Amino acid sequence: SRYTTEFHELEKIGSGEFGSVFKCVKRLDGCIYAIKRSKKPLAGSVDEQNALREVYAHAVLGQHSHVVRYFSAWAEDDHMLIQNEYCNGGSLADAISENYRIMSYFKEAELKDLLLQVGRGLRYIHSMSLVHMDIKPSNIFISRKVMFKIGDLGHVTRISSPQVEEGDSRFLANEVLQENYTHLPKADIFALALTVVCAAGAEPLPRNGDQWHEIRQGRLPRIPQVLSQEFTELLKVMIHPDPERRPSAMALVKHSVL
Ligand SMILES: CC(=O)NCC(=O)N1[C@@H]2CC[C@H]1c1ccc(Nc3ncc(C(F)(F)F)c(NC4CCC4)n3)cc12
Ligand SMILES: [Cl-]
Ligand SMILES: [Cl-]
Repeated sequence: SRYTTEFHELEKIGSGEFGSVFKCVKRLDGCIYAIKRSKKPLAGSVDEQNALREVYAHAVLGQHSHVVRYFSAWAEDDHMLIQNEYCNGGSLADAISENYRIMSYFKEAELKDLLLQVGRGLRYIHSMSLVHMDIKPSNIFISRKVMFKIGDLGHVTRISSPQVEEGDSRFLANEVLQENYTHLPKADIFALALTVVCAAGAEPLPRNGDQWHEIRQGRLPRIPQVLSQEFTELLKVMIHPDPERRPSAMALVKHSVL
């Protein structure tokens, strides 16, 4: 087994529909990697395209400081193993859930830092003619003196001739749900705004119903802590019902707020 031959397993760090992920030491270099163990996707299936989407994306992108690195992938028995960069801070979803536990929270200054860092990852992805299409806190990772990294590229597709697999409906822009795949970079912007809203302590986001449509009409979820009215205004226009009104990642990362 390549897995046990060249890695030593330290700790299971996650499980779910995605399979399970283990923190491991690679014996040769002594470095830490997050290895994902999934059922071998059925050939010709959705899961296979997800996995080849992920391969293509990292091959296009290569290494970037705000993207979780992708090292190798192989099969053993009826499972697929993926070797990724290990981010010692977990996902933003873990950090949020931790904030509820200890009654802490991300201040405006930290929320701005989160927006800028992920914005730069998006800036790079979009500059390479790709879109991520599943931005959300559980796909943002933390290396700790803090680096935010975009992970799980299974939904990445090309701006020209896209193959869209819709992301989590809680973070999905209305126009994508309407099968309008013509301004997809602004779908990432929309989902990043709501990702930051979650980080700010907002209540869990709706999957459907009155509240869902109210957000897609441009109404920002209520945030308990106090933010400058202009930072609030920035998040608002990132969820503007008109995608062309939302700032591009390029515009977002050259935006004035530091
Ligand atoms: C004793 C100990 O070390 N515990 C720490 C722990 O359990 N962790 C730390 C902090 C919360 C949780 C946790 C989850 C994930 C990571 N890191 C990580 N890095 C890369 C990936 C990557 F696979 F995307 F690359 C990844 N995937 C998550 C696991 C569920 C999906 N997680 C780190 C941690
Ligand atoms: Cl098996
Ligand atoms: Cl098994």
